[PDB]
Amino acid sequence: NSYNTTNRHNLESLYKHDSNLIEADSIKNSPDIVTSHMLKYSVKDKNLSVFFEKDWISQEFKDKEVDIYALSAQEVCECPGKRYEAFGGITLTNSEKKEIKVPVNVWDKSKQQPPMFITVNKPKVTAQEVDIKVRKLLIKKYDIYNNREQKYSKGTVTLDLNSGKDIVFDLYYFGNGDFNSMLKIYSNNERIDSTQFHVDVSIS
Ligand SMILES: [Zn+2]
Ligand SMILES: [Zn+2]
Repeated sequence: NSYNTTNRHNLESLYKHDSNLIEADSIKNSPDIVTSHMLKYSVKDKNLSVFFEKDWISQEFKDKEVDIYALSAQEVCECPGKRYEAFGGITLTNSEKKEIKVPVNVWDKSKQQPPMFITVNKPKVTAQEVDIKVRKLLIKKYDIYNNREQKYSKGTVTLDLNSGKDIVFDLYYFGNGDFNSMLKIYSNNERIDSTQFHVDVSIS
């Protein structure tokens, strides 16, 4: 069920510690040899492999300066670590780093809550960036993944777009139990206009 302590613990650990988060501005990919569903980057001192769902997404960022905002998992192999993998999280760089406050509407066990917000400075952001910033907020404010009282067990993060298209994320999706399994959902690298949507969260 959604009351599995291990999974809740790993899901929380994944979104709580910034250690797992890879944030880099105006970066360009390494001229390495890659497949058609990935792009190798060198962020900080780590080697990062960014995977995408479709093969046409790669071509769009190749040798172009991009902004990265994605969660990552350590790839385990018989070599000197430093190998990390992430899904999506890429958008072309931008000179308009202006601040945008995305309204976050939380329904806490049926009760409407006071207006909350998350900030982003890209005019076009990825769903993943929004989902990450929201979950960090819910963890801090409501402790939705707690393993002592386990007050919460169901919830959804809904990106309510003005274009009649909704992106839904289940706050209690554990994949198979591994981080890459939990992060694969962001592989579509879907992006959206920062000012054309708001967030609706339901937790119980
Ligand atoms: Zn709405
Ligand atoms: Zn709508």
